[PDB]
Amino acid sequence: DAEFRHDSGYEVHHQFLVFFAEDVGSNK
Repeated sequence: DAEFRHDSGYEVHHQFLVFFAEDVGSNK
């Protein structure tokens, strides 16, 4: 219950998925 009880927003914790995101998408 309450699997967001911290208000983290997000956390990839992997510069591989994000690495893809940054390259493939113009997110940043």
